[PDB]
Amino acid sequence: SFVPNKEQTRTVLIFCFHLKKTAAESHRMLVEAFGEQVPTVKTCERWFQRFKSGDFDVDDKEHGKPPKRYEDAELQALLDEDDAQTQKQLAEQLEVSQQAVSNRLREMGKIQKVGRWVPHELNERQMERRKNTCEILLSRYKRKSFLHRIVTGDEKWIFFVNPKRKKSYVDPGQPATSTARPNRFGKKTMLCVWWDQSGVIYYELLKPGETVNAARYQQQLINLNRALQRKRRVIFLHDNAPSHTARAVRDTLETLNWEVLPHAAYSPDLAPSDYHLFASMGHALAEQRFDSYESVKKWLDEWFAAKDDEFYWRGIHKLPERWEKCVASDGKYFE
Amino acid sequence: SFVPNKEQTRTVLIFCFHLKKTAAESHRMLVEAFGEQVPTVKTCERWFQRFKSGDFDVDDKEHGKPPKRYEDAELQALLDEDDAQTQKQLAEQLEVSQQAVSNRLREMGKIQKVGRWVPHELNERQMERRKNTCEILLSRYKRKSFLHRIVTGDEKWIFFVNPKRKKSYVDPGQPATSTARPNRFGKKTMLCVWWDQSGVIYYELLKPGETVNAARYQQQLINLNRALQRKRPRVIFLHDNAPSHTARAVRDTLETLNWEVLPHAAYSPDLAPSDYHLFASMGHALAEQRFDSYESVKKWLDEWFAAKDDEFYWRGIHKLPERWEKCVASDGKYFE
DNA sequence: GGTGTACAAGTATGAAATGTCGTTT
DNA sequence: AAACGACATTTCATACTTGTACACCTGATAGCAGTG
DNA sequence: GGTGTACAAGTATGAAATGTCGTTT
DNA sequence: AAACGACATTTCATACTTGTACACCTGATAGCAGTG
DNA sequence: GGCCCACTGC
DNA sequence: GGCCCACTGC
Ligand SMILES: [Mg+2]
Ligand SMILES: [Mg+2]
Repeated sequence: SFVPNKEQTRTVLIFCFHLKKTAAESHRMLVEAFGEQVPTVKTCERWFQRFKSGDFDVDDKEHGKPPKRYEDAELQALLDEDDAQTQKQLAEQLEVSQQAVSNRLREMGKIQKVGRWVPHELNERQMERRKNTCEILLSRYKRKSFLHRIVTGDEKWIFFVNPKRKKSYVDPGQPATSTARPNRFGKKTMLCVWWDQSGVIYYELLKPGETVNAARYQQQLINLNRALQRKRRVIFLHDNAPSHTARAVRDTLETLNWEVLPHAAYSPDLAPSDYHLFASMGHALAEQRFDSYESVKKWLDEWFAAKDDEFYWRGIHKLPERWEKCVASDGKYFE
Repeated sequence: SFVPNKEQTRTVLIFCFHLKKTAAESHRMLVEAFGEQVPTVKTCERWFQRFKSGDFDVDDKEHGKPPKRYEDAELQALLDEDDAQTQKQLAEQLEVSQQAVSNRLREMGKIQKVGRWVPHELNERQMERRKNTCEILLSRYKRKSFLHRIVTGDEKWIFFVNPKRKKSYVDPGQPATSTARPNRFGKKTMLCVWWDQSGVIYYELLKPGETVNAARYQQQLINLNRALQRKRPRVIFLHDNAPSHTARAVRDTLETLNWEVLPHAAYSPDLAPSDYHLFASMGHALAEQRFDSYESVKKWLDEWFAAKDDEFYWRGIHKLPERWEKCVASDGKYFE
């Protein structure tokens, strides 16, 4: 009460062949073993031909199949036109189903990736405006590194709670751990902070209802210089905010005698405070909660000092790497 | 020419056995065929034992293997404690590697899902406050459906651009189509809109710098009644507990019109038809939409309301008591 | 509330594998 | 006997189809301060 | 760059499979 | 001869390991209007 | 003197 | 008859 499959049967024909048996001889032995279920003599005679040309492959040669409605490169053509396109959209153009393409994208090497966020929709001018700033700063950097003289800063919000969506490992069809959504008008503090390649220099922490006026910003610049003179020419870089563009402050920047660096609009990607310093903070801020304003300050103090010096230096000195990219992108958002 | 593998060799022993051959006879035939590469007589004798107990499995019985460091349910225990946990965190508790767990989660049925967002962190009171509203409305619905008499509305923002992140199909290591982030202070319009199970009734479209005061909201309620009287036949009003809505000023106007206000708990957009149904549908139709002007918005709305079935609006209103039951089953909590 | 992707099971394709039977070696 | 040639008949991976599970979306809380 | 998940290639486990050789049927 | 028993020897899926590719995160644009 | 109104970038 | 709270929910 054993029935052999196709493969096992063909192996036995290899065996008989190597035993110098004749085609029909073998067939009679197959029946002596397995009864009448086995193949005709004619197929035994055929396999013997294949063995006489040393083809001991037991698997079938690949059978007929329906021809393809479209080809791999006919789909590839559509992805080069437009990377981000729904499977039903592609399917309509190829005149096949959604499910059809689903497979072919995995028969090809493809995967789904998510569209990276960028700060702004740029003008044709805004680009070349950006491209020039970078170009001109690269010229000057090559003549001499002035990055050891750079002091920068920017202002940024810090919420007392920073919820993030959880990710649960659970059987399919089960729900995940839901999270309670952040109050866009919950408790928060504007952090004004300026820093050298050495470390942080000085910073303030504004309670909401203390707006940033040019009048405030100067007062911060004085207390900045106070700190800078006792903690350490100077080269200033900061975003083109209206408190920063204030004529009031541009006088104060001459009086201090700090050279303002040229900076194009909408370039937080070229603002060390933004791309490096605050970015690091973003991770350390996840799922954090604070009682009070001194709970924030206390956390900051520990967290700044906890970093290397090599940290701060690194983010400042990454500038000219980025300036080159910016120039290579004709002013566009590189990366 | 040809050397046979383990499986092919064992098949031939099945063949010899069925040919009533002796163990050692078969072995001699194996060598006659394939030369001296084949197994000993002793293994042939063994396989014959297995065939005598009808075991014609050719694959090995599964070999020895290193014993498990932890068991499936020892990991399962940790996921019941805390669904959302990183592989390195679990790995530390089991005293195994991250990569180890990666596998065992797929050896088990598991997958990673994202934590659904909910409107608010609720109090113990806020829950039962909500649970009662639902409970009391279910009592009344059972006595008679009053949902054909319901007129509800809410206010919501509409941005002139609504960017969404693209998703690219591309070889691994290639970038995806990046897309430019929305300006939180770009052009926008507050949409104030009220609607019956029939369709939309009336709506206004505020330019920013026209705040919603109780004084405005009454003016909208009048123009609402103006519009409503030019359609239909009592009325039952439902709207979110905003301060313009809670205004004593407006609560007088709601008696004067003689519209019964429905009780509604705080922080329940999940029990607000305008929110969960009407606006939600709009959210999709608003993706990657751009507008020139305010009439561009109105024009799009007009087409888009009328384009819907009646069956649409009705559905969302009548889905209420389904949700009230869930709310009660959750002891007031956010039934996802 | 609506959309997008993948798994499942059904269905044609069509050349390779198989079977039938008079003829050749 | 044993193999063959020419014909009809059948097998099965393939490249699609329609039906459908289910992950994840969607709705949920209004800016400022400069300059001209 | 920081974190989290999955794909490599190397390495032990250990019982099932194999081999050797005097002994039993 | 053929099969066996008792012993030494070897095979291989398995359940881990460390090394590493790479997807996706992170930073970027300040509320209102009631009531007591 | 004042206020407004329309750009500008954070 | 005017304005600054600390609450509140969208
Ligand atoms: Mg800034
Ligand atoms: Mg509302």
